[PDB]
Amino acid sequence: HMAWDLKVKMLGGNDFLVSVTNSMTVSELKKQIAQKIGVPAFQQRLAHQTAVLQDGLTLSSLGLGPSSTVMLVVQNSSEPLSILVRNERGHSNIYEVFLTQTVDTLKKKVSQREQVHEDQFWLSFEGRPMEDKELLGEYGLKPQCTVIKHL
Repeated sequence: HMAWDLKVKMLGGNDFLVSVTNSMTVSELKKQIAQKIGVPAFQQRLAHQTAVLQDGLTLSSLGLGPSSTVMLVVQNSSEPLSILVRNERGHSNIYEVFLTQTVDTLKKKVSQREQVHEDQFWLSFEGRPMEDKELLGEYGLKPQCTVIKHL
């Protein structure tokens, strides 16, 4: 699958181009947009002549081509989502979070939900340790993902 450039229209009038392939998912496309412009993936909401693109969807399945324009919309406030947090016992719990929030907020929530103090446990996602000040969206937090609680 030869790589071809794609035209992306950033609401406001600005447009650019990023190289993609016929068999590239929407996640990888938003990642390339993050590398080109700097807006993180979780803030990217994409639309192709008002069709709403979903992560995990081949560009060929959408039929869009190197004369097709995609509208990009940054989501300043994302609607909430649910994630799972295991323990040493492995019992997953449900937590409603916003991707624009800090990990310290989640640490406070689980800190008052299990009584463990903030400075006695640390959270990890996909093996990557979650920083205390970083936004959750910078970890690629999908709905119903599993966040692991340590210590």
